[PDB]
Amino acid sequence: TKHEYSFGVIPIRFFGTPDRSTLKACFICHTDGKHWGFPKGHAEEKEGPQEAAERELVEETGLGIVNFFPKIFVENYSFNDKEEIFVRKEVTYFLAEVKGEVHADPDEICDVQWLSFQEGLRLLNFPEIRNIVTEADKFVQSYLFAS
Repeated sequence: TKHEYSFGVIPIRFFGTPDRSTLKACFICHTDGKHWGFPKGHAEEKEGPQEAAERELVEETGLGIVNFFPKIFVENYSFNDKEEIFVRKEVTYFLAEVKGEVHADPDEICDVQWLSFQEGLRLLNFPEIRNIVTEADKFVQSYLFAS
């Protein structure tokens, strides 16, 4: 009955050295009810999904895009809001190597945690995104690592 659409970026960087490095994503904790997610939001009218994703990233974190990977991830949810209205919601995540350091607003954001996807799977509770994180880890493993 009510449809919502959101667009976000999974922000990653590689940390370490040519000898040892780890691919980590920027996990954000939202004071909005205390749960982990990635920078995401609605598209402003006329704005492409990718532009919306880059804009939200920037607004929430001050990071900049270095490059996007050729891949998106999608999750769908259904729930009820204030007026017991039925909301089918679809969220589209891009994946991007990112530069700069984080500048979060303490009002919106409770914590910022750089973890590998496996670190995140092992250590964090994030039902909104577990599937997304699982898929992303599978993707970067075949896309970026030997074979």
